[PDB]
Amino acid sequence: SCTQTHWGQCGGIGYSGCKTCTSGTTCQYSNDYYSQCL
Repeated sequence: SCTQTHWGQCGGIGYSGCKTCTSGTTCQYSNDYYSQCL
């Protein structure tokens, strides 16, 4: 699993593995399927 960039979908039950947002960013929730690195 990648070290996921700033602005990066962890949420989506479909996405290519990586949830771990890079230093400064954590995966901030909006929807279940749209949770994004911010």
